[PDB]
Amino acid sequence: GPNICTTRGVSSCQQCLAVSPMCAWCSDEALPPGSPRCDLKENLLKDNCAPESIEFPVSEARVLEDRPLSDKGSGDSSQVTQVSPQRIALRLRPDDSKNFSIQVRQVEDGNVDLVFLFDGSMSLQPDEFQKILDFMKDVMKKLSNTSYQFAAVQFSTSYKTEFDFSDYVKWKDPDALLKHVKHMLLLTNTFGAINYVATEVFREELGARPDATKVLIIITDGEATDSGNIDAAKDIIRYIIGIGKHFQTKESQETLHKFASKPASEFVKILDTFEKLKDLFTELQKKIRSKVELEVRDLPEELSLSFNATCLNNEVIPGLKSCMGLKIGDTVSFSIEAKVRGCPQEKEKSFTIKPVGFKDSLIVQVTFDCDCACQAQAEPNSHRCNNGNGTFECGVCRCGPGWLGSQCECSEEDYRPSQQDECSPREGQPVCSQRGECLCGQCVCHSSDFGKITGKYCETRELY
Ligand SMILES: *[C@@H]1O[C@H](CO)[C@@H](O)[C@H](O)[C@H]1NC(C)=O
Ligand SMILES: *[C@@H]1O[C@H](CO)[C@@H](O)[C@H](O)[C@H]1NC(C)=O
Ligand SMILES: [Mg+2]
Repeated sequence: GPNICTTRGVSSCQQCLAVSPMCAWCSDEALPPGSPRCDLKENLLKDNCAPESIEFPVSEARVLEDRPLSDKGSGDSSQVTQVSPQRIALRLRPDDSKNFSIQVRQVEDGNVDLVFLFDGSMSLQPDEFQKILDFMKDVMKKLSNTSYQFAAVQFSTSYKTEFDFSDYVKWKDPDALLKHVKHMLLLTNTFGAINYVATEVFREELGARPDATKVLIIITDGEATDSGNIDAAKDIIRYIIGIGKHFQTKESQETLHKFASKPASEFVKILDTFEKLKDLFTELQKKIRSKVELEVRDLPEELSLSFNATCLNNEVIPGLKSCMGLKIGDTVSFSIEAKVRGCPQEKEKSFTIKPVGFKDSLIVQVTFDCDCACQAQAEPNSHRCNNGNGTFECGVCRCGPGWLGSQCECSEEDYRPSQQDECSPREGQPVCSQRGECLCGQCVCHSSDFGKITGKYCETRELY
């Protein structure tokens, strides 16, 4: 029964491989030509393609490093393992896919680098401005003794770092860092302020931590007066907080979406008062370090990725990259299936899977199986191949220019042989008046020095 195998008329083992992860290739070389060479193992060794002449590579998943997840004792000595596993390897058939999983458990407070970017709008009464400060102060005083880090930037016409991470680290006095805040009282260059934060505030030189989560809390009082884009803030989690009379229209609220992360139902917050700032952050602080989101890094372009997530209570979520609502000690899982396209070239590739804001991350290495191991012992210009007119790799010939066939004997490109019997007019008659050979369901006429042989059946012989 012809399968997806065979039916392709494949002409080498690699093609045979490239058709499908199942299909297998024979190379007995002593096998009669009429037998197909690309089927499946338990159906191409019945036919006597001598066992072990068959090449049947299999994609496989091996686990390389497998840290256990860290129990509550979190003495950060040689770190805590918050991801298991974090390095595996994968060998792949042509366009194949194989399952594997990953577990996440937060064994730490959670490191965040938080930048307040607060408005200095001339629309602000001194009291309204003071509440924003007290808000920031109140946020930070609740977050003493945490893994938190704070920087704050006032912005108006200008952008000024009022104190950065390193300053918060060595002082830890929200009142003495912000006692210096003088009110800018100019317009609202939100685009510039955001770019300024993304490049100048989030600097390792200024106490910023690399792996720590990048969160931005933008507190504005009106629509931005500048233009542009916030491309550089791409990787910063951006909360935007519009306040006051200028966000009554649902229209005016939409302009804050460009600045804030997505979804905007989560990251855009509108208030009408300034008294709601106290009760605001209390509600927002919970979902900050609640959820884990998977970061995919240095990923190959030819790698299909489908997903499958387990979260709170054995819940099956197919394709989820983030289980939310979590608390320290809680474990989750993710089922991943990785498909590839074609057989690419480097055959060794490293890419990283990380949860956002973590040092630990699943780095998976991947090689690709594609070429049959029988491509060595290739024997170019093989005698079994019309003698030097083709290369006999793996029990089979594939040919040089012009020549074609089993061995490269059908030099004349004359379509597929179809029924062999084409070489003779009727059942009993021998093939082509016995002065030719039937090649690819066609007759090449015998060459003698006495006469030249013509005609579809080599019948006609003109001589000299
Ligand atoms: C901070 O927490 C540590 C232990 O968690 C405690 O020893 C210390 O007194 C606390 N100090 C403040 C200011 O919260
Ligand atoms: C998700 O997982 C199920 C089994 O858990 C599997 O059958 C399915 O193919 C997976 N879906 C995707 C899109 O990876
Ligand atoms: Mg304003």
